[PDB]
Amino acid sequence: GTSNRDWWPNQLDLSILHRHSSLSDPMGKDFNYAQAFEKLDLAAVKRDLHALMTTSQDWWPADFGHYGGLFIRMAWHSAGTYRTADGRGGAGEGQQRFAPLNSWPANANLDKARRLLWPIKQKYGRAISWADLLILTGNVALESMGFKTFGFAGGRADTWEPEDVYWGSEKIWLELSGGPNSRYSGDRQLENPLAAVEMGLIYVDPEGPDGNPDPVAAARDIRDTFARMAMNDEETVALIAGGHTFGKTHGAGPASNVGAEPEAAGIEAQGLGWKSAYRTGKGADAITSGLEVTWTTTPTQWSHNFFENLFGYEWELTKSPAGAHQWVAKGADAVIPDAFDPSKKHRPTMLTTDLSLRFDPAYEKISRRFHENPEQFADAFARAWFKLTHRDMGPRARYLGPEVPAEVLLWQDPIPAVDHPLIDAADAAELKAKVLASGLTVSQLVSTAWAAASTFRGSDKRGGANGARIRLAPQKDWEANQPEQLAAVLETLEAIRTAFNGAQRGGKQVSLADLIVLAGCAGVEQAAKNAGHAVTVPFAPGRADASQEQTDVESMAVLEPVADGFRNYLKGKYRVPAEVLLVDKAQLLTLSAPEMTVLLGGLRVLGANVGQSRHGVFTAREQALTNDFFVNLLDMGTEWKPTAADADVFEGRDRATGELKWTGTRVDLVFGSHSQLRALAEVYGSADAQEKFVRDFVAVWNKVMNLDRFDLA
Amino acid sequence: GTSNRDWWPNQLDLSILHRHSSLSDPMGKDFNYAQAFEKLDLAAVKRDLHALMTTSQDWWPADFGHYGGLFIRMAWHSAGTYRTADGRGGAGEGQQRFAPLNSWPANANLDKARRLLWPIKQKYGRAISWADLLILTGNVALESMGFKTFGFAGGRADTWEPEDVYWGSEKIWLELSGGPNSRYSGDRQLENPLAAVEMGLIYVDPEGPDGNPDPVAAARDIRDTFARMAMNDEETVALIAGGHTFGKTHGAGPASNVGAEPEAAGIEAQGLGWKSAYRTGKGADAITSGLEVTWTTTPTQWSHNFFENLFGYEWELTKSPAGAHQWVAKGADAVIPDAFDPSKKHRPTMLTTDLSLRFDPAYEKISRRFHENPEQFADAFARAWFKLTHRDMGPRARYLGPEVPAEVLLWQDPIPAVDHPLIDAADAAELKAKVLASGLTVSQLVSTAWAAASTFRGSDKRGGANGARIRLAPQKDWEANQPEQLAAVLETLEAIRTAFNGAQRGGKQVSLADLIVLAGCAGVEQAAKNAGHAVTVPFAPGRADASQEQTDVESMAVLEPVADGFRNYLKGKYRVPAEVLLVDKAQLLTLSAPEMTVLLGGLRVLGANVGQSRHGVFTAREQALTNDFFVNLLDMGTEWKPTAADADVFEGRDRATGELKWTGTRVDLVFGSHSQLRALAEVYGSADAQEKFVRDFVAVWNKVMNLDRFDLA
Ligand code: HEM
Ligand code: HEM
Ligand code: NA
Ligand code: NA
Repeated sequence: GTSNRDWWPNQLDLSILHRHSSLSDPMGKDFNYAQAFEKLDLAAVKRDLHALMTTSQDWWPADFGHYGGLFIRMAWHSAGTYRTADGRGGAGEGQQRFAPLNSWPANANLDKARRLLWPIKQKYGRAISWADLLILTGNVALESMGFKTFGFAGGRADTWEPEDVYWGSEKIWLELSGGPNSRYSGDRQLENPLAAVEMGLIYVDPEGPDGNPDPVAAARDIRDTFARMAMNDEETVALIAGGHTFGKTHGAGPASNVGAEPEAAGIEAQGLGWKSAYRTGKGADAITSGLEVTWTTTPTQWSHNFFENLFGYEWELTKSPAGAHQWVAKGADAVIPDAFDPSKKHRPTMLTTDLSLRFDPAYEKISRRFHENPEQFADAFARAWFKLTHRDMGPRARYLGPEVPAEVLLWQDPIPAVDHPLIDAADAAELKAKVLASGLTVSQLVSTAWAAASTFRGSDKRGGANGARIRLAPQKDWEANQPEQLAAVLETLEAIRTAFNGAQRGGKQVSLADLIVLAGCAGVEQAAKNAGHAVTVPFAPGRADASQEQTDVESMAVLEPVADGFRNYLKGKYRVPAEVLLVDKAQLLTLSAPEMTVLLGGLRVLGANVGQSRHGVFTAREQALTNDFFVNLLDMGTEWKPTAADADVFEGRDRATGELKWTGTRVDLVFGSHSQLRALAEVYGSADAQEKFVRDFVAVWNKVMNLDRFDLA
Repeated sequence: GTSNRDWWPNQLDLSILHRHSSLSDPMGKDFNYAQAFEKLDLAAVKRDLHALMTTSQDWWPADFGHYGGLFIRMAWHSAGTYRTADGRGGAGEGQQRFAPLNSWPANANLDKARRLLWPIKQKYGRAISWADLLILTGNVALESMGFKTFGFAGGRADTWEPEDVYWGSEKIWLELSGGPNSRYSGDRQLENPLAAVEMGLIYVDPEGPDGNPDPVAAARDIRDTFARMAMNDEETVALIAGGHTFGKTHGAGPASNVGAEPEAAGIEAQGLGWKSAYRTGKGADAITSGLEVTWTTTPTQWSHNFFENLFGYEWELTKSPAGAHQWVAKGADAVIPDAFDPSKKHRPTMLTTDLSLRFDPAYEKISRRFHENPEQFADAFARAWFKLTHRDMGPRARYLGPEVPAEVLLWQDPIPAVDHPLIDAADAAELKAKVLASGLTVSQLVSTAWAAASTFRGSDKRGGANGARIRLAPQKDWEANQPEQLAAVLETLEAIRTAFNGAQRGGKQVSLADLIVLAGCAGVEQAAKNAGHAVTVPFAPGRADASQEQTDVESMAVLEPVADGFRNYLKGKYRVPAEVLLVDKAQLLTLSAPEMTVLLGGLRVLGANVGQSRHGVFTAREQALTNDFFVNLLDMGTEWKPTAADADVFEGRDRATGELKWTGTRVDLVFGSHSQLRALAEVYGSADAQEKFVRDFVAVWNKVMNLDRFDLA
C-alpha cells in the first residue's frame, strides 16, 4: 500500500503533534490518574510484589529462585532511554511496552518480565499505571534483596501509543559505527540528541566500543552516554556496580538459536518474543545478551562483593558460549553459585564495561573509595537509583504517595514554597497598568514572557516560567533571549515589583516570576487594544523565584533553544531543515498544529522575533494583534524566490511590478507551502476570522504561560 | 529517522482509526458547518464565481478568455476518485487539496484552479467549505456557458488531513500494467477496491490502454472503471461527451519541460507545482497532460458540436507536440478557434478515449441517439453530473441549501418521509418487554440488529439500519446475515409490530426499522441483566421502512460484508490478513481502536458470531454481557498454537495439563498480540473494569445503531 511518506519522504510530519488524542485513549476524558493512584493501597501492591519475587513460573523460571535481578534490569532499562538533549525517553510514560522499545535487542526477555507482572496489574487496574508499576517493581526487588531504597513517587500516567522519538537513522539493529547512517563522526562524536552508541542499545556495548574489548576506551563511551542521561562519574560508578551486585547475564548457547523479537513474532506468541531453540530455551539454557557473567557470590543479596572481586583478581579475556567477549578471574576458585544446579560453581567473571570502573583512572578512584567505604557506595547508589527512575517526572508537585523523599535535590530544579498571600485580580490590574505606564513596549513584554515560558518541554516536564530562572545564569545570557534587551526589561520589572511589594500590608507580595508572565499578558492586552479589540488575558498567580544555588547551570544548558521558530531564530546551520525543528519545538511545548499556527502568526506581528528581524513580519501595524500574517502570506499578488546570498531567506515581490514587499525564512513560508499548514493558515486568513484569530491566540498564549503549573493541577 | 513502519512493515496500522481528532481541527468543537452554510448568501457566491469565469489572471491566463473548462475538469477530478467498492474517494471531503491527490499527475494544473478560488473562499470564510466550493464552481461554470444543471446541495464539511486510502501498490507514477506491483492480473482484471487503470490516473489513460491508441480496447477500460465508480453506459457517454464539449487539453511542448509536482516542489512555489520551462510556461504555452486537443468550435458555450464532429469526420492517428498519441480530422478545414490568437484556427481533434464513444458498439448506439436528440443528451448529462458530484454525500437529509433537486433518485437509497407520531419512552419499554417475552434470544436480537446497522460506511455514508433494507433483496440473502435465522426473527418482530400498531390511536405507529434496532437494545439490556447489571440502552425512534421498488439491488451489492471480524466472518480466503480487514471495517464504521476493542469483546460473548462458531467465545456464560473475552484472552495459563488443518485457527490449551480450553481466529488473537491492542484489552480485562466495560459497550452499540441518523444531526 504506497503512502504519502513513500512518495515525499522528506515532507514534514504533522501527525507527531496530534498523538495522544482522546480517540486512542481508552480511559474517559475525565479520568484523572493522580486521583486513582492516591486511593491505591500501595502497601498491598508491595506485598504482592514481594511474593512474586520467588514465585517461579515454568515458562520463564527464576534464576537462583528469585526474579529480583531480572526486575532491576527491567526498571533500569525503562529509565535508561532518557536523553537530556530533548528530555525524550525515560520511564515516565511506560513506553517499554510499545514499539520499538519492546523489541529493542537490549530489551530481550524483558517481555517475560512484564508478563510476570500482568496478574498484579490486573488486580489493581487503573489505580496503578504500567509506568509506575515497572519502577515500583524495581524498588521492591532491591528491598527484597536487602537494599534500602531512598524512596518512590507515583504519578506516571500511562500512554496508549508509541512516542515519536528520533532514535537514530540506522536501518540495521546494533550497527557498528561508520556506516552510511553513522551516529558517530570526527573523534567519536555522538550526534545530538542521541545517548546510546548503537541502535537498539540503552547506553553502551557491553563487549566494548564497536565490539573491541578495551575497558579504557569503553570507559569513554560510558562517560559520554551517562552524561547524556544526566549522570556524572560518581552516579555512574554507583549505578553500574550497584546494579551488577545482583543477578546474572544469559548466554548459554549461540545467538542464532534466538527467533523473532516481539513485534516480528507470530500472533500465537501473544506479545512475547526471542523464542529460543537452544535446549529448553529458558532457565539454565537462557540466552538474552549472549554474555555469560555472574558477578557476585550472593547474586540474590545486597553485598560488597562486586568491588572485592573487581580489585581482588586479575582478569583474562575469554569468550562466552555464544562467542561474546567477557573476562574471567585468573587463578580463582569456583566461588560463584550456579543459577539452577546446586552442585555447580563458577569462577568470577566481569564485562569489559565493568572493568572500565577499575582501568579508567577517574572511575578507579571512585571505585576504590566505594570499596574502602561501602556505606558511601550504598548511599550513592540509593540516591542515583532514585534520580535515574524519577529524572523525567518533572517538578516535585507531581510526586504522589506515601514514600516520596522529603529531601529536595538539585536535579529536581526546585521551586521554593509560597508562604505569603498572593495577588488578587485588583492587584493584577494595578500591576498591568504600571507595566504599561513604564514605557516597556508590546514587543519587549511579549518577547520576555515568551523567553521565560517557552523553555518548557513536556518530554521531561523541565523548564517554564516558574522559578524566574530567566534572570539567573545561564538563561540570562542565552543569545535567543537577547541578553542586553532582557537585562533592561528585568530591571524595569524589578523596580515595579520592589515598589508594589514595599507598599503592601500583611505579607502580600508578588514574585518576579509572576510579574514577568503578568507583564506579558499586559503586552498582549495592549496589542489587542492597538488593533481595536477589547480583550482580557487570563493570569494565574502563584509562581515563586528560585535562587542561583537551586539552579544547576550545567543541567540548564540543555534547555537552551538553538532553534526557536516562534522567534525566527536559528543559532547555526543544521542538517535538519528549520521547519522540522519548528514542529519538534511545537511537540515539546505540547501544541497541536492549529495552536502552533496561530501562535506563530501572532508572535510575528507582535514583534517577538530575535533582533527585531523583519523576516515573517507581514504587517504594516506591528505591535497590533491582527491576523495580518495569514492574509499577507496567502496573497497571490506576491511572488516568492530564494535570495542569491542565502537560499534559506526568501523575497516576496509584487508579481505585477517586481517591487520587494517582504522577506521570510523557511519557518515563515512553510505555512504557505505545506498543504496541511496552508489549510490552517487559510482559516485564520479569511475575512470572517479576525475575532477567532484573537481568541485562539489568547488561548494558546495562556496555555504556554501555564505549562509548568503543576501546583494548580 | 528510522520508524516502527521501517522495522516492522507488515504490523497493523491503528493510526487510521485516530485521524480527524479535535487536535488537528482548527474549528472549535462546537462548530457546526451546516448551520454556517444555511446562512451563506449562496446567490452572492454564485455571482462572484460567475465574474471569476472571465477575469483572467496573468500567472495562469484563461483559455479563450474563460476559466469554465478548467473548473469543470477541477470539479470532475474532485468527484472522480470515488470507488463504489469501499465508498472511499469522491468530492465529499475536499481531499483534492491534500496529499496525494493534490500531486497526482492527472491533477496537474488543478493547483492553479484551486488558487484562483482563494479570493472567494477568503471572502465567505467558514460558511462555505472548500469541498462544497469545488463542486459549486463547476456548476457555475456550466451555467455561465449556457448549460442548465439539475441542482446543487451544500453540506460537505471540510477535512484537515489526508484520508488513508489504498490507491494501489505501485511505487512509480503512471506505471504500466504487469510490473512487480501490478494492479492487473488474469484477463485484464483490475484488483478491488481500485477504480483507475494506473497509479495517479482518475479512470483511464487518454492515450489508450497502457498507451496503445486503440479506441475499441480503450472502451473496455472506460466501461470497467466507470462501473467501478457507479456509472452505467448511458451515464458514461453523457459525462465524457458533456465534459469534452468544453475547453481544451494542454500539450504545447515536451513534458521534460515540466518540474516537480506540488508535494515535491520548493517552498517558494507556495503550494503550486508543475512549473514549466517551455516558453512562457502558461497560457498559449501550457503543458498539462501532454495532449493538444480542442474538441468543439465554441469551447466556451454549451452546444452539440462534440457529437457533430465525432460522427461528421474520419480520424487520423497523430502526435501532439509533447509526443502523445491523439487524433485529427482527415481533410477538415481549420474551424476550431485558438485559445489566445484570434487570427489562428485549427482542425478538429479527439482523444483515443473520445473515439471509444463511436467505435465501441454499445456506446455508439447511445452516442448516436444523443447526436440525433441533443435534448436527451442535455438531460442525461445534467442528471449524471448531479450524481457524479453528490454520490458520496449520503442520505438526502444531509443536503443543504436552496437548489437541492426535489426529484428522489434511486441511487440515493431513499427513505420515505415519516408522517405520524413516534413512539415515546413508555412505548419503547413496552415494546422491549414484548420482544423479550416472545422467546427471541439475546443472540438472535443482537445479531439481527448488528446485521442491519453495520452496513454503514462513513466513506460515502451509505448503508445503516434506516430503511429496514435487511428485510429486502439483496440483504436478506447475504450469507453473513444468516438468511433462515434472519427470516424467523423478522417474522416474530413483524407480528409484534402489527399487534402494537393495531392497538394504537391517533396515528401513532412503529416502523420495522426502528423495531429491529429497539429489539437489539432489548437484547443488550437482557445480556446486562443476565450478568447482574441494570442498564438502559438509549434508543432514538424515527427510522422509516423503504420498499423493494425504492431499492436498487445491484447498487446494494457493494455493501455486502465479505469480511466482518465483529461476527468472526470471512466469506472466502484473501491476500490481506483478517486483522487488517477488521481495522478497515472499524474505519468504515468510524470507530476508534478502543471502540473497536470493546465492541468486539462484547459481541463475542453475546453470541454474534455467524453460525454460532465458538471461535473467540471465551466465556462459560454466553449471552451475558461480561468482560470475559478479555480476562480469558490475557490469561497466561493458556498457550496458543495454530491448528494443523488451518493455520488461521488457533487452539488455546492449559499450559500445565494440555487440556483444550478455547479456539480462535487471527481476529480474536490479534488483541493479545499487537502491542497497542493488547494494552487496550488489558484495561477491559482488569478486575476493576466490569462497570466500565458495560458502559463503554453500551455507548459504542448505540453509536453504531445511530450512524445513519442524519435526520437527528
Ligand atoms: C555500562 C552500563 C551497563 C551495561 C553495558 C550493562 C550491561 C548488561 C548486560 C549485557 C546484562 C545482561 C543481560 C542478559 O543477558 O540477561 C546486564 C544485566 C543486568 N544489569 Fe546491567 N549494564 C549496565 C548498567 C546497569 C545499571 C545502571 C543497572 C542498574 C542499576 C544494571 C543492572 C543490571 C542487572 C540487575 C542485571 C541482571 C539481570 C538478571 O539478573 O536477569 N546494569 N547488564
Ligand atoms: C474517459 C474519461 C476521461 C478522460 C480519459 C479524460 C481526459 C482528459 C484529458 C487528458 C484532459 C486534458 C488535461 C489537460 O491537458 O489540460 C481533459 C480535459 C477536460 N476534461 Fe476530460 N476526460 C475524461 C472524462 C471527463 C469527464 C467525465 C468530464 C466532465 C463531465 C471531463 C471534463 C473535461 C474538461 C472540461 C476538460 C478541459 C480542461 C480545460 O479546459 O482546461 N472529462 N480530459
Ligand atoms: Na521523557
Ligand atoms: Na468517499
